[PDB]
Amino acid sequence: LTGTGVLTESNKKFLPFQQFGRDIADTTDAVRDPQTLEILDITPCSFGGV
Amino acid sequence: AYTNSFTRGVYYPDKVFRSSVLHSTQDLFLPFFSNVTWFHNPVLPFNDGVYFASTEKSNIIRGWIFGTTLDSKTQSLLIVNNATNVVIKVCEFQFCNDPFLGVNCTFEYVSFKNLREFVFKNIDGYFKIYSKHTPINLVRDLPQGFSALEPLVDLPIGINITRFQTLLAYYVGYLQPRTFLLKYNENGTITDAVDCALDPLSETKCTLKSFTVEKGIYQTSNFRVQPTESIVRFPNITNLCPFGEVFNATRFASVYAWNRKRISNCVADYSVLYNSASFSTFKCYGVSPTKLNDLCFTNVYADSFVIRGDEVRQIAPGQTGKIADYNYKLPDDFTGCVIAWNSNNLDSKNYNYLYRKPFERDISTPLQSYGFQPTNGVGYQPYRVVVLSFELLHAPATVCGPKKSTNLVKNKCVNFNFNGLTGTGVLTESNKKFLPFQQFGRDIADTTDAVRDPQTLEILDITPCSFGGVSVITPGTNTSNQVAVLYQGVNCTEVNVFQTRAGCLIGAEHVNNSYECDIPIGAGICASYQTQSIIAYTMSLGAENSVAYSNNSIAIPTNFTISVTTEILPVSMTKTSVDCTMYICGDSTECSNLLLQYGSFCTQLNRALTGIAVEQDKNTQEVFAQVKQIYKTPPIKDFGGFNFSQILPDPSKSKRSFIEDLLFNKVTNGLTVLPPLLTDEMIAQYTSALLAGTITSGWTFGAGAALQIPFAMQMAYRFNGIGVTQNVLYENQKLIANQFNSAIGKIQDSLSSTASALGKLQDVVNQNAQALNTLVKQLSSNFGAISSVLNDILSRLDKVEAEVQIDRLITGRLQSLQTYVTQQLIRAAEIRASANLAATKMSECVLGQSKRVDFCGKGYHLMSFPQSAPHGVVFLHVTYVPAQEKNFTTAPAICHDGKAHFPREGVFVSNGTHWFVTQRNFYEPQIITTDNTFVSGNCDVVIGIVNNTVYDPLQPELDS
Amino acid sequence: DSTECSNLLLQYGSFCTQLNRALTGIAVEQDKNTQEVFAQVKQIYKTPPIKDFGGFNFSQILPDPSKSKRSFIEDLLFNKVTFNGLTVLPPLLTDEMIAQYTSALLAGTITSGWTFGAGAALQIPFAMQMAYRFNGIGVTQNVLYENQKLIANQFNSAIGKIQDSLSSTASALGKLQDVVNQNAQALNTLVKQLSSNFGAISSVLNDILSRLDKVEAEVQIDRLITGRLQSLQTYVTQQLIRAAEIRASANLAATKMSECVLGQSKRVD
Ligand SMILES: *[C@@H]1O[C@H](CO)[C@@H](O[C@@H]2O[C@H](CO)[C@@H](O)[C@H](O)[C@H]2NC(C)=O)[C@H](O)[C@H]1NC(C)=O
Ligand SMILES: *[C@@H]1O[C@H](CO)[C@@H](O[C@@H]2O[C@H](CO)[C@@H](O)[C@H](O)[C@H]2NC(C)=O)[C@H](O)[C@H]1NC(C)=O
Ligand SMILES: *[C@@H]1O[C@H](CO)[C@@H](O[C@@H]2O[C@H](CO)[C@@H](O)[C@H](O)[C@H]2NC(C)=O)[C@H](O)[C@H]1NC(C)=O
Ligand SMILES: *[C@@H]1O[C@H](CO)[C@@H](O[C@@H]2O[C@H](CO)[C@@H](O)[C@H](O)[C@H]2NC(C)=O)[C@H](O)[C@H]1NC(C)=O
Ligand SMILES: *[C@@H]1O[C@H](CO)[C@@H](O[C@@H]2O[C@H](CO)[C@@H](O)[C@H](O)[C@H]2NC(C)=O)[C@H](O)[C@H]1NC(C)=O
Ligand SMILES: *[C@@H]1O[C@H](CO)[C@@H](O[C@@H]2O[C@H](CO)[C@@H](O)[C@H](O)[C@H]2NC(C)=O)[C@H](O)[C@H]1NC(C)=O
Ligand SMILES: *[C@@H]1O[C@H](CO)[C@@H](O)[C@H](O)[C@H]1NC(C)=O
Ligand SMILES: *[C@@H]1O[C@H](CO)[C@@H](O)[C@H](O)[C@H]1NC(C)=O
Ligand SMILES: *[C@@H]1O[C@H](CO)[C@@H](O)[C@H](O)[C@H]1NC(C)=O
Ligand SMILES: *[C@@H]1O[C@H](CO)[C@@H](O)[C@H](O)[C@H]1NC(C)=O
Ligand SMILES: *[C@@H]1O[C@H](CO)[C@@H](O)[C@H](O)[C@H]1NC(C)=O
Ligand SMILES: *[C@@H]1O[C@H](CO)[C@@H](O)[C@H](O)[C@H]1NC(C)=O
Ligand SMILES: *[C@@H]1O[C@H](CO)[C@@H](O)[C@H](O)[C@H]1NC(C)=O
Ligand SMILES: *[C@@H]1O[C@H](CO)[C@@H](O)[C@H](O)[C@H]1NC(C)=O
Ligand SMILES: *[C@@H]1O[C@H](CO)[C@@H](O)[C@H](O)[C@H]1NC(C)=O
Ligand SMILES: *[C@@H]1O[C@H](CO)[C@@H](O)[C@H](O)[C@H]1NC(C)=O
Ligand SMILES: *[C@@H]1O[C@H](CO)[C@@H](O)[C@H](O)[C@H]1NC(C)=O
Ligand SMILES: *[C@@H]1O[C@H](CO)[C@@H](O)[C@H](O)[C@H]1NC(C)=O
Repeated sequence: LTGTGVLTESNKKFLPFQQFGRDIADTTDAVRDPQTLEILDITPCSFGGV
Repeated sequence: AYTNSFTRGVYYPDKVFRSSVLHSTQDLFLPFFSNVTWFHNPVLPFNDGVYFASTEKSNIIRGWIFGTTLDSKTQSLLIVNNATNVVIKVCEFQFCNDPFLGVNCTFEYVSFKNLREFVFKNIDGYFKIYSKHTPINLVRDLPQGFSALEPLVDLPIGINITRFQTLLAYYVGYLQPRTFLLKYNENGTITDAVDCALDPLSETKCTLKSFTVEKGIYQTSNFRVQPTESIVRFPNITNLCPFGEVFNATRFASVYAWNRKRISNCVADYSVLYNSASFSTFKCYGVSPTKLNDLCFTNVYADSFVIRGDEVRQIAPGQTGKIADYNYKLPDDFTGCVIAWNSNNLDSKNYNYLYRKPFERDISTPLQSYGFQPTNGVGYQPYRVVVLSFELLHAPATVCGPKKSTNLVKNKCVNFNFNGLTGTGVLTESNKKFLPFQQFGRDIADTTDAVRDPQTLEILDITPCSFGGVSVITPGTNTSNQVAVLYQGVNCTEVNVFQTRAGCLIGAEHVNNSYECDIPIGAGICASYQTQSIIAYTMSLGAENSVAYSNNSIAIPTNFTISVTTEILPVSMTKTSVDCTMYICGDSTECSNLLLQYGSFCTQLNRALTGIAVEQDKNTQEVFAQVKQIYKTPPIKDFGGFNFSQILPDPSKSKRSFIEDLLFNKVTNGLTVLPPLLTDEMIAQYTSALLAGTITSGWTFGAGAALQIPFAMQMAYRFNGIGVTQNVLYENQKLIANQFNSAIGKIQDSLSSTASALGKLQDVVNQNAQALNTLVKQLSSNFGAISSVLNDILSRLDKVEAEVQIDRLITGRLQSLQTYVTQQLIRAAEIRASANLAATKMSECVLGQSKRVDFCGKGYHLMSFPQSAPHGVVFLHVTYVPAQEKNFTTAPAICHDGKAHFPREGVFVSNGTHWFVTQRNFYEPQIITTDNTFVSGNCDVVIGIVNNTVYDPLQPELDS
Repeated sequence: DSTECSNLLLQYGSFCTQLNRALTGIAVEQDKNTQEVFAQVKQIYKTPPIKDFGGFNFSQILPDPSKSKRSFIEDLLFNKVTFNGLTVLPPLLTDEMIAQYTSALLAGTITSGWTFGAGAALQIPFAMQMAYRFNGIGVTQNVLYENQKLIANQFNSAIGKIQDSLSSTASALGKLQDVVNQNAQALNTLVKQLSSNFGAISSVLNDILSRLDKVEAEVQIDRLITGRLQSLQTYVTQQLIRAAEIRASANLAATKMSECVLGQSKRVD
């Protein structure tokens, strides 16, 4: 799973087989690190009109 | 024996956490309420995958052997479990169907009180196990309770499965490819499920993607009568065509004088041609060669000649060269196959094959010829050629593929093939005057719409197999799980049961009572859930009422309710803009450059959506900013009893009022929301400014600056503005305050009780969220591309093919983004009409009092108080409604000295013994006087005039 | 519904679902338009047995019990106004129930003044009601009653001229036959676009599937799906913008039914 974002360590309890989580519609909102099994909330990298 | 699954055997489809939100999925699942087979071991089929369960207490069942063969003949899987450990094998087993228990190579792997439950499948070569444990207290049935099964095996073993056997009472059922809905809870566990394909209720739950579905009608899917049988029809000719001559002729033509043979009146098995190794090429140009045998041809022509290998490639549409310029040429939208083979042994020796419009031929001349020795090189060699040019089905059929033919069974829905015209439909006799040369006829759609039968030569009409939507009637999951289906338009003969003019209604019960509508069905039919069952009936258009009319009968209202008829208007969308290139391309380079080929679309989309974004600030400002100052409230609240304390700002609150806060509570990437120019805090100051003005100063702050006036003196304007003369406020002042204050109470309760009160805004927030979700979900749509993940094109294809696939995905996303912006624009017209309507209500109905009947809420209108709400506004329209009345006797005028008096305002009425003038909208009976009335003319021209006496207010001053 | 095509239409994502939903939205918007226009009445006010409305003869515009039970002028109107995957879904308020609902609106507008917009329907004799109309144009109601029999003959004569105008001239129903023709043109265009090649080898999908293997037919069918889908989006977008003219007309009609029917309006012209 790939993208660009701001990673924050996060309080969400994924189940022992869940690798990922998703928002209201498809967006991969969080992930488990496949080294130390903590959960990281993936915030979008900031963007906006100049 | 057989037993009930209830809902058992659901499993986690994806390794995806979701927090308390509902996923719609499609997989091999055990269907709901399916008949589970019970067992007390035998070999069994595996079917489309398995659900299994063992009730347990003494550890008797130890796993399975699966396979195509379920033992070591071929594709087979020993799969053993012993508590925390599992063992798997594939190379040929030493034991038979099981080992004993306590009382050329490739692969292997290693890893009542209770119920142990399992699901087994292979997808994409990955064999799966999903599994569960639970406590229980019963052996003889499966539990009526829900718990999903969790993955423990996921191995790309590639072995297919069609059989299995148990190792060791126990239960089995077979999975079906089905859509399901899943209730992932706040912790990402599946806590409930729906098999969408169980029943009309479950089709409704999946339509809404929701475990609860409201009372209503839902278009769950479409129904079509399936084909009962296949009808195949061809002219009954047993003759076999001379391809065995044509492809074997002694000499083929020299191409300048190319041969043409008409082929006719036969069967022709083109698979004999296609399956033959005799042909070096067999290219086809309006047909694929497998399909030739399924068709019948109006004419066939073998054009034929011999040509050199360097020129065989000229024999195609669009070509040019020494053959294709003049010797022999094809129409560029030709239909047929071109068949050729190297023919050194069938043309070399030699030089006789001479050479020089579409299918033109000429022989006038010093013309050239090919030299063909047996020593010629591969491109230099002779090749024999046939062009099978095919005529088309717009004419009598003549040469057919080698198919069966059938009886001509009418009035059934059938698949039909006539002469190679395939289709599905209901065939019938017809009255149609076909001319002796016509084979078949067409709709305005160009689709066939009558056929001559090729065996009897009779004329058949062809009609579509009966079809319509599958609207579902659910009472609300709250009140019932009993559900009924309208099959739209279709007659019930093709499908308790009932027939509507809107189609066939199933599971509902017909009723003769004229009840009101509750769920609408169609063609005047509605349903309700009643003592229980789903009844369906011809709706009453509300109750019936013979109005007590006469030439002299009038119902003056003796009393009113003041009321707070809430009216709710969207006033913006949710202000959006899109970075066109982050949406279309994720800022990825190749796509960002391909979008430049399209030019101004990104810009006119940004310009459209900037138009939208400014229009939303402009709506919000043209609605709320209708006053040039924040007017602010007094510290005192001496409003003559009228208790705004829930609609004015709470100074301890953002500084919303309480009812604004109830409203704000009950309502609930490349894309960005852009914040409104007025923040929710500014909006609340502005709705407070409007409201504080509307309280302290009334309409006047629309015109000048706010002119203050006491609130009990403002209502005494609004009462005159409905022709209710203003003492009818004061002589009821505290009772009106109590009705208003109580009604404001009922508004808090009404809004607290149901989201159906907050309908339009909660709908618009859902339309915006739905449109933005659709636009987001569309990033995952393929549009015919190899992937919807753009990087998985760019990381995988050669750059020419990548640009082809990405140009398709861009064309898709761009058409989808244009569709979205067009949706946003059309919706922005809907919302802008609402915003100008809101601005007009705020101009006329807040900053004034609209005389537009039923424009403000639903009564005679006094005033309204705006309240902010997300992306919208709420008007608390304080509409006066008359609500008690009496029968009285009336006349249009009253005589006195033969002069007719008429009422200045109000109407004449009597209780039966005394005559009065009364204001139009409240029973204030007044003694009739010159002050209430005006003279005109004489009585005689007026129908329904009455005699009376009229009081002259001077008479006491004459008497004194 | 050919499986060799529908698997390819599912690759075009939420287009097909949102078009079904957009047209379902339009269809529910029509029943909504029809209730928001006509269903401004909560009880069927039923016409009285005797019809002595001062002289204003409504027998042309009230239902005829011998007949669907439409009025005479509705039968003039119903005379003068005139399957390949398409459908029409019936109006929930049928052309019959609409004849009752318009008979209620009209029976209220006759028997009960403007009151039935606000309160219950409070009866008021139709002669009495016209004073509550003449005052709404700043004409004193003596100018009604001292002309009562004349205004009856004028209204009855104008109803005469309406039956004559409508019976003579089909283009009196210009907008309705224009909207029916617009939908019919849109549908027949949408249907002719089923036949348009779009650069595929055929006008008819079943011919393509009779003729081609499902590795080549893919390309032809993709062109035909793309063209048909573009024509269906073009159709639905025209139908949505047309539905915006219809819905502006429906809210305008609902407003005229609120103010011109259930009331009066001082909005000049
Ligand atoms: C039909 O007539 C045209 C001339 O009107 C023929 O065209 C000539 O073909 C010879 C072939 O050797 C060429 O050398 C000439 O240069 C052509 N002339 C022109 C003006 O193009 C044509 O070949 C004839 N049709 C067929 C089928 O042979
Ligand atoms: C008009 O209707 C209101 C109720 O809507 C009447 O108010 C009630 O008056 C009686 C005493 O006469 C009280 O017992 C009730 O509690 C009152 N109800 C409320 C909500 O205050 C009112 O009296 C009626 N007015 C006339 C003149 O009949
Ligand atoms: C105006 O209405 C509010 C409630 O909407 C009244 O608030 C009540 O005030 C008394 C005295 O402080 C308390 O005993 C109640 O518990 C309050 N009720 C609520 C729901 O907060 C307020 O008193 C009213 N004032 C006037 C002048 O009518
Ligand atoms: C019609 O209204 C009038 C006024 O309210 C009533 O007339 C009065 O009736 C009382 C007896 O109930 C007499 O003492 C008064 O002298 C009457 N007033 C006048 C001015 O004569 C009349 O009773 C009412 N009739 C009905 C049927 O309600
Ligand atoms: C109103 O009262 C007058 C009398 O005050 C009635 O006039 C009589 O009408 C009849 C029939 O037209 C004549 O025969 C009499 O000669 C008239 N009398 C007078 C003195 O003119 C009149 O009919 C009454 N109208 C109503 C509607 O009650
Ligand atoms: C009200 O209008 C109706 C027509 O809608 C009139 O009925 C006609 O009456 C004439 C005689 O006056 C008959 O010859 C016709 O056959 C009737 N036409 C129909 C369609 O029934 C009716 O007479 C009028 N009544 C009044 C009081 O004006
Ligand atoms: C199969 O299930 C249906 C209910 O869905 C039931 O009526 C039927 O009797 C069952 N058959 C067996 C063999 O259990
Ligand atoms: C399960 O059985 C295997 C041999 O089949 C053995 O190696 C393993 O230790 C056993 N584990 C348990 C938990 O019994
Ligand atoms: C293994 O396969 C070869 C052919 O690949 C065959 O000659 C041999 O007999 C086979 N032996 C066994 C034990 O399968
Ligand atoms: C599984 O089935 C396919 C045909 O659908 C076949 O080609 C394949 O060989 C089978 N798998 C094994 C392990 O033989
Ligand atoms: C989620 O699980 C924790 C224990 O791991 C539990 O305390 C909590 O109540 C659960 N969440 C919900 C919404 O009940
Ligand atoms: C074809 O059908 C006709 C009757 O329609 C029959 O006379 C003829 O013998 C049939 N053909 C053959 C080969 O029998
Ligand atoms: C050509 O003739 C041979 C027998 O000499 C025959 O087998 C073959 O099928 C013929 N060609 C065709 C197209 O039938
Ligand atoms: C929904 O449930 C509530 C109780 O939780 C009940 O009061 C309400 O009447 C139900 N809804 C309907 C439409 O009956
Ligand atoms: C329904 O179909 C039958 C023929 O199968 C026909 O007799 C009947 O008239 C039809 N009814 C309606 C309402 O179309
Ligand atoms: C409805 O009423 C008709 C007579 O008007 C009667 O024939 C029919 O049986 C009734 N049906 C029901 C379900 O009551
Ligand atoms: C009015 O009075 C009549 C009898 O004169 C009665 O039939 C009718 O129902 C009454 N209507 C109302 C609104 O009370
Ligand atoms: C009112 O109606 C009655 C009964 O129909 C009738 O006798 C009377 O003449 C009518 N009066 C007026 C003024 O229309």
